[PDB]
Amino acid sequence: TSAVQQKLAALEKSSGGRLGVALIDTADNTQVLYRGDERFPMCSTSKVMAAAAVLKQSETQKQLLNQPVEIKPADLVNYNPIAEKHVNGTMTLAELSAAALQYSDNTAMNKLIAQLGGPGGVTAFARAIGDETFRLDRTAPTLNTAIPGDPRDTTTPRAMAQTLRQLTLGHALGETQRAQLVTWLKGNTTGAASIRAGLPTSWTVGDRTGSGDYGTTNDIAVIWPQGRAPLVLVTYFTQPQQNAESRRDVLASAARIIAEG
Ligand SMILES: *C(=O)[C@@H](NC(=O)[C@H](N)c1ccccc1)[C@@H]1N[C@@H](C(=O)O)C(C)(C)S1
Repeated sequence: TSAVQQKLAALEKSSGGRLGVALIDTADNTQVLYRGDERFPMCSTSKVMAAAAVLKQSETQKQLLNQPVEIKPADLVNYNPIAEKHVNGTMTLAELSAAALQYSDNTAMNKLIAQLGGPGGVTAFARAIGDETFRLDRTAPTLNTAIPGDPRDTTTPRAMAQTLRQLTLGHALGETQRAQLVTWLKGNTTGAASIRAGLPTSWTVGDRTGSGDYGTTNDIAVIWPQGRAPLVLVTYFTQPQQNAESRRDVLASAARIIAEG
């Protein structure tokens, strides 16, 4: 095991939880993995797959992103910071995708899922781009139960890192779609204390966070250092106590360790 893996193992030991990390350095397509093949609950990081699946649809339905979607009182769930502003009005699928990706809006996630025909349509898009690991089984917010050992709504760090690379830096999407996903991710507002907090602050970052029960605290990021090929970093973390507190600092610390090596 490398020096970076020993430092990640020590961070994990210090934290009392279970840490999964996958880095892809696209300059060499080298990988750094820590529990990279173990399953973790994705929580809201699954929003990237859902938004990208709608973007993939928009390659054929050219005006799909401007299609209005009604926001109704029954659509509201546990956390709806943007959609609650539009109850009994409408939001476009673009406005819903931005709400999901930039504010972690769970109503917006559910509208994306509905546009895809259910959670099976999100998983289908994962399989269509070569991700055999991702599975989405539930809508928001029950996809965040993060129960230890439950295979529902999980992926592995290695698989999520590979998928995030193909969506944002590869060509799993069309050029306008991929650029739109990059813009949305760069504009995320919920990640300041997660991967972003452990990285040199002249690196541009796009990321999507997630949180759930068992103190599950997740972040997935595409990172553009200046003068270097970009990297993809996935950091997943979960804890033994059902009511455990969020630990965004562990994700920052993992990113910092990765950025060193
Ligand atoms: C996705 O992770 C979403 N999580 C939830 O709705 C959870 N039920 C939850 C966990 C902890 C606190 C509140 C809700 C949304 N994304 C989260 C995130 O980006 O970390 C969230 C906490 C903003 S809600």
